[PDB]
Amino acid sequence: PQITLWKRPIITIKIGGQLKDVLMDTGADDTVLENIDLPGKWKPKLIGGIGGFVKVRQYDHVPVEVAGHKVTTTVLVGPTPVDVIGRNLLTQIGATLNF
Amino acid sequence: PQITLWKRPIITIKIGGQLKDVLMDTGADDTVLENIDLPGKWKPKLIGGIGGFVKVRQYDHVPVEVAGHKVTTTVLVGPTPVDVIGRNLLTQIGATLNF
Ligand SMILES: CC(C)CN(C[C@@H](O)[C@H](Cc1ccccc1)NC(=O)O[C@H]1CO[C@H]2OCC[C@H]21)S(=O)(=O)c1ccc(N)cc1
Repeated sequence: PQITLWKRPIITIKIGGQLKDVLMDTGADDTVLENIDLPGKWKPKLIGGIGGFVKVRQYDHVPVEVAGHKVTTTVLVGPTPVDVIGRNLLTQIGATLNF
Repeated sequence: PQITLWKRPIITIKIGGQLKDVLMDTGADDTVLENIDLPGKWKPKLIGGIGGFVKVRQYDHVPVEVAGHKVTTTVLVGPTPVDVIGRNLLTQIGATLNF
């Protein structure tokens, strides 16, 4: 699809067996969601948001389906006011910003 | 132009007689810049992100130039660690996401 930006660019992905609505965020390096149920081990990561640096859980090799592509990706889980998919996943699906 | 996302999408904008490097950010509802003095009246706003709320000043109808287009636009000014242009300005220049 080609999406204009008058509305927030939200799409539905499948992650850890669940459908989740997520904002496509070109200013995010990483994909971050709050309070999702992902199995297995994780490591601590510190990310810097607009308000400061925040501790999150980093899950590697997570199967996601986005825009009908099935990939594996890194997913961070932690306090965020919006569940976002960042450039790590947007590049995986070949997304571009056009103008 | 068509920008892939393996890199952060950083463009220059001319504003307030300054040249600033800004992230083109589909996750930001509105542009926010840290180090800049803009003339005139403004209204206080809180914006919400990772790490909590940030207090900003909202300036309306600010002349800027980005991607070769002169427009007037809403600019938020406050202590963001990274300057971004948001969907308000991206829509004024016809930016879209494609995947
Ligand atoms: C979290 C989003 C809903 C909102 N943010 C825009 C977002 O693109 C920020 C923009 C951003 C970028 C860098 C530093 C601060 C803010 N990126 C961000 O927080 O990304 C985090 C996830 O990946 C990591 O890589 C970058 C920081 C981490 S935001 O900066 O809080 C923001 C909120 C409201 C407005 N009007 C403008 C910006």
